[PDB]
Amino acid sequence: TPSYSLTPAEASAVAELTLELAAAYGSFGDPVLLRDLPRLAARLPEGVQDFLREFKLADRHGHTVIRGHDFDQRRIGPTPDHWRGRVRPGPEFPEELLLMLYSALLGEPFGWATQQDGHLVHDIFPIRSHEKQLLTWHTEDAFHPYRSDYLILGALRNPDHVPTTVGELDLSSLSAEDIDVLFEPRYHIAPDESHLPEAARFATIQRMIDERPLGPLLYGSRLDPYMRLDPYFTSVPQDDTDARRAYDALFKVVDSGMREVVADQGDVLFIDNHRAVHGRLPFQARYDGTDRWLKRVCVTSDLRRSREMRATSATRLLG
Amino acid sequence: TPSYSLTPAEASAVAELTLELAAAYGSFGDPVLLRDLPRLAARLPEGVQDFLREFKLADRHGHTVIRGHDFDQRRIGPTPDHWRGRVRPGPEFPEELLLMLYSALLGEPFGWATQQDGHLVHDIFPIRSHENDQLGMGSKQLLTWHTEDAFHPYRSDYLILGALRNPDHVPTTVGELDLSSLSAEDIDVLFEPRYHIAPDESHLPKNNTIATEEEAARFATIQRMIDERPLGPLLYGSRLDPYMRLDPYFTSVPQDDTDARRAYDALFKVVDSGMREVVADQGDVLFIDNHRAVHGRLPFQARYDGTDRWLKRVCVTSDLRRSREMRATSATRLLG
Ligand SMILES: [Fe+3]
Repeated sequence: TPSYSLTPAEASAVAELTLELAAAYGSFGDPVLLRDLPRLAARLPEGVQDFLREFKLADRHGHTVIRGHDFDQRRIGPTPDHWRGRVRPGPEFPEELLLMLYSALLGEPFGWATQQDGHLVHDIFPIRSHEKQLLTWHTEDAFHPYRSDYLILGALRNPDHVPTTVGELDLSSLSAEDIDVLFEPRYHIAPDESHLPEAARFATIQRMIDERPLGPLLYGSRLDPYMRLDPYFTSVPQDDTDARRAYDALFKVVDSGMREVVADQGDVLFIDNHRAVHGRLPFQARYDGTDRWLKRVCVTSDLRRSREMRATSATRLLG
Repeated sequence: TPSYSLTPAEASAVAELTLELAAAYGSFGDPVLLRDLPRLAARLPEGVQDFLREFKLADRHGHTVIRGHDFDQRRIGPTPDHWRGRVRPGPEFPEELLLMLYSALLGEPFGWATQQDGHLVHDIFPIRSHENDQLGMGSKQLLTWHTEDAFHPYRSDYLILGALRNPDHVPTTVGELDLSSLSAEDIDVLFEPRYHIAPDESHLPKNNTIATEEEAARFATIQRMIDERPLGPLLYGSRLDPYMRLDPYFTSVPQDDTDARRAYDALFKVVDSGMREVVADQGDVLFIDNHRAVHGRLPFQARYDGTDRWLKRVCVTSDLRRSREMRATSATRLLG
């Protein structure tokens, strides 16, 4: 699994640009910043731009890491208690812009209007409110047609080196019979809540909600398939024994191949949501302000494909 | 409808940059060039970058034109007699690079394996043996307006057309949807899966091979579109400002569906009357949104003497991996 370790000169250049930008624009609420994102990402060190582009175009790896960023722990400040009510942007603005810059290189930043006030940059930290743990891995929003194409995970801090799980598909473990079956529309994948704590917009998912259609788990090339796998929300008709058998074998190949990948401070982990499932590992949280803190941006390759679920042309928020 | 006029200064920098990249890269066969494209595009004048980014993001206009490029006629040379058997890249390599830089700003360049040997930038000039054809390389026959590859799920999102020369100012026809000209009932019908769109014959899995497991699976989706003949909408996206897919020649309105026939006739009439003649003169680069505009071309008499109208064409996709099932490898930008 390829990775890129920045030089101090690269790390410094990245840090500098990140601060120059964090002072030129007020927030992501500025339309001009979202507009300038690709031009702005072009000022990043060439080696970093080239590394990401090769990852994008190779379409071979489920994840990659850019390591060795300079995240100013003094400036960033303590790990917050909650995301809500908290005024944006904070002192970690520079780090969020970086993740936004990387997103502009892979495609387009987008978010969920009902997820974290619809912030384009997501917070990942321990909260006592939302506090025998099961080890679950998944494709992000596997049911959704407009699910992320990439996930960007930038580690602001991870003092106890708490790993992220990430698993890819090994095709040589599956039979040609199972592969073909998985390519066919024989599986139900349930939606997810995120409700509470415009006629044509909401009535779009009402095909997946009312009718409940069957889709495939593998797609794309049959020699090197993409996948949509969330075992918790996956259903197979009882009478379809071939699909149940093939889904079982797919689960077993993916579960047994799960890797543990640590996003340490200064790392940015890139996950291909079509080639890799991922998950979280349970950990003891301190709540003092020194806890593990990651930021998260969802990337869509095709902004316009989700138009019908978006309030206007301009907004990058779905729902 | 917005356009961007280059200053002679901007046109000079663009030209210089294209010459520079033409010298530094071998051809479009070099995978480093395709990789470098967007970073390279960031070296274009900033105005142009802002203009195109605003077009892309606005998602409102069906077309735009960047006018006033310096296309050196002496360097470019005679309009070729055929695309087959040319040294590649030719002397017009700087212009082809330009359209590829532009496509990287809008999305990713891609091509069709069957089309002109899979060249990502392809030619639009008269070929004598193609005189009676209703195609791009024709001349005498009217190229009637349409959405490009209306049937295809992985059809172009955008089209980039650069005019190397147009001595007789032969216009490209382009038409958009005026939604206010249609009744709310008609729009609702056009939004529903009530229409059959036929594939162009170059897309038929029985036309191109096929034979062996790997290639059969590469046309499995098209094959089941042909076998099942699913009905689909002609208008999609937002009901307040919809995307369209309209190729009159390949559209079948089921005979029994009287509401669909009324709404289709309504939609056709609106688009046909709104048709605009847009002249892509020398140094003009035409951008067409394949989801908001149809396009065609008026008939013209060719000369076949090396002085004929010559355009370069790039197809742009917003999502290269969406068409992965139809591409031989992960790296290839050729469908089929
Ligand atoms: Fe997740």
